[PDB]
Amino acid sequence: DEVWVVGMGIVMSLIVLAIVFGNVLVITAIAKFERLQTVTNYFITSLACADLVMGLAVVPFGAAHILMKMWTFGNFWCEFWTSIDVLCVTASIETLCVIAVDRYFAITSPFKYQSLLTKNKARVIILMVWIVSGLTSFLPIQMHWYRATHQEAINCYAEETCCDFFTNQAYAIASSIVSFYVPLVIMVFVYSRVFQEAKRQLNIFEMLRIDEGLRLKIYKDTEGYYTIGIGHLLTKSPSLNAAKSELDKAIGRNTNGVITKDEAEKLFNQDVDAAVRGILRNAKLKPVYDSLDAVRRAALINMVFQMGETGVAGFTNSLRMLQQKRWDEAAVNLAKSRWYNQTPNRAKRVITTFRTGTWDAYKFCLKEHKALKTLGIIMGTFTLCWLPFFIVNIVHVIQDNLIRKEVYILLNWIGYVNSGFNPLIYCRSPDFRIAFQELLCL
Ligand SMILES: CC(C)CCC[C@@H](C)[C@H]1CC[C@H]2[C@@H]3CC=C4C[C@@H](O)CC[C@]4(C)[C@H]3CC[C@]12C
Ligand SMILES: CC(C)CCC[C@@H](C)[C@H]1CC[C@H]2[C@@H]3CC=C4C[C@@H](O)CC[C@]4(C)[C@H]3CC[C@]12C
Ligand SMILES: CC(C)CCC[C@@H](C)[C@H]1CC[C@H]2[C@@H]3CC=C4C[C@@H](O)CC[C@]4(C)[C@H]3CC[C@]12C
Ligand SMILES: OC[C@H]1O[C@H](O[C@H]2[C@H](O)[C@@H](O)[C@H](O)O[C@@H]2CO)[C@H](O)[C@@H](O)[C@@H]1O
Ligand SMILES: CC(C)NC[C@H](O)COc1cccc2[nH]c3ccccc3c12
Ligand SMILES: *C(=O)CCCCCCCCCCCCCCC
Repeated sequence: DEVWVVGMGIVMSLIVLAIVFGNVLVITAIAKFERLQTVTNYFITSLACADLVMGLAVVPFGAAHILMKMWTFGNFWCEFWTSIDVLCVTASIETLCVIAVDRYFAITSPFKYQSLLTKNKARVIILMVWIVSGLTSFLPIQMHWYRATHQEAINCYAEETCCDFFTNQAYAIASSIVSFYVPLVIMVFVYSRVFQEAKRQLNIFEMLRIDEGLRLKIYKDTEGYYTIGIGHLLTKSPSLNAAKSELDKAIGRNTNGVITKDEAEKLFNQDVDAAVRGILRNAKLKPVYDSLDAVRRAALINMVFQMGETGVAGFTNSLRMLQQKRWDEAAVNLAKSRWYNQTPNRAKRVITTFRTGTWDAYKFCLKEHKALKTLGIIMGTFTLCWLPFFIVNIVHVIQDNLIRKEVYILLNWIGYVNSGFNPLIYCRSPDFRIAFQELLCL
């Protein structure tokens, strides 16, 4: 009975420590490491502050209120505490929604992924998020617009040891729509469009960038030959200066061995052009290529990049099956090669691409697309943690008392606890993971 309290107390204490520790760690990492000082990370910091305030100002007193079974901090702080609670939750979803809109413009911009905002404009957007969240959280609570007019509530308001958030229905509806449902619907809609855009960037360049790798500096390939970019061969000569000469002549400037990503892409589109002409001159590949759709043609080119036309022309049975659209059987045969034996992962992705005729095997391979999934995970987690709570606010406007007080409280704590997850979700990033382990003396 009572020993349960201590044990429940220690648990809630660890929840508070978890929220404060992890969010402190996120703030410190972005504030300390110049590498992590990006526009997105400024909004993340804003998100981390809302969760930090939840962990220090909201969760500790909510815990105490439950364990003591009464409010001991008085009416002033009950109303203040209540205001911070609503503020932090409102600012969180408003920020998440700003991240979605920012990522949408970043990913659709011709200067792709750079936010259209400067660091200073981002601070103003953040400041404006906290002002708007305050205007929508503190005003109604401090102006007493939220309060119900029935006696049980009136008693609780006057009662210094009672801190139950009894509200009128109009507030229950209006506040929950404006603070939560509006920015949630926008976030979800806009960030689903971010994924569609991200998916739509997948193409042969990205495919070979994932499968072969883009190298900005001259390197020796497996045969010892000087190569650059996505396996672009410069010369078979052992003279480096001979490679550099060919590189400069190809790129159109003094490179000194180093090229930009966009120049690697220029060379790659030429190599692709060359591969296709070669395929169309090869009696055994031409019929196959001719019959394939655009995505499977990228598959074939991918293989020609890796093994040359001859190597690929030797897949006589697989080529015939591909020509007939017998995809699974083609895949059975292709999986039985020295190719799949040597580069299984790459082969897996190309064969699967021959199976589906979509780019699905290349989803979330690129660091930037992985980063977009991380953000999507932050958003989805927040949604799943708070949605039940906010559904019950509206359900109680329709028919009150349908769901027990203890269930409603538990759904609120699922919301609270969410303030501890984002720091763990950021361990998906290699940059945060590196940042953290430095900060924790590893
Ligand atoms: C009243 C309660 C909530 C206060 C407890 C706050 C705790 C979580 C604080 C107090 C001291 C803090 C640590 C002090 C120093 C460092 C080293 C730093 O480079 C990374 C963060 C880290 C490891 C801090 C993490 C958060 C920390 C442990
Ligand atoms: C509001 C009360 C009850 C709880 C304590 C509030 C604390 C957690 C808030 C108030 C002001 C906040 C700071 C405001 C500005 C910055 C600059 C930024 O580059 C790193 C975070 C940092 C340094 C914030 C850390 C958290 C902070 C100190
Ligand atoms: C009334 C009390 C309890 C509410 C707490 C409000 C605090 C936490 C709010 C008010 C203004 C907010 C800051 C406004 C602007 C920035 C700039 C950005 O680069 C980091 C976050 C940061 C620094 C915000 C963090 C949270 C913040 C400090
Ligand atoms: O065979 C056509 C392409 O070959 C090179 O790129 C290859 C490279 O030969 C090989 O060592 C490596 O395993 O794969 C890369 C591409 O994945 C050429 O220099 C390309 O320009 C040719 O199109
Ligand atoms: C213990 C209680 C006070 N906790 C409040 C929730 O954590 C967060 O609640 C909200 C956040 C944002 C907007 C909101 N509108 C509401 C209407 C009724 C109840 C809560 C909210 C609410
Ligand atoms: C390496 O970077 C990690 C070493 C940092 C250790 C710092 C020691 C912190 C002491 C914690 C005590 C504060 C507890 C406050 C409770 C209210």
